[PDB]
Amino acid sequence: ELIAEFPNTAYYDNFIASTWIRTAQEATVGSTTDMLLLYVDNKPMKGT
Repeated sequence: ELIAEFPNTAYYDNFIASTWIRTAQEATVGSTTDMLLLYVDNKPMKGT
C-alpha cells in the first residue's frame, strides 16, 4: 500500500489527490471506492 504523509503543508485551498489506475477487478465508474484515500485532519476522505 503506497502511503505518503506530509505534516507542515499549509492548507490554502481544497486539496485533490488523483491517479490513473488499471484494475483486474471490475469497477463501475461513478462508485465510491476504498482504494485511494486522502486523510486530512487524520479524517477519511473517499475517492470516487
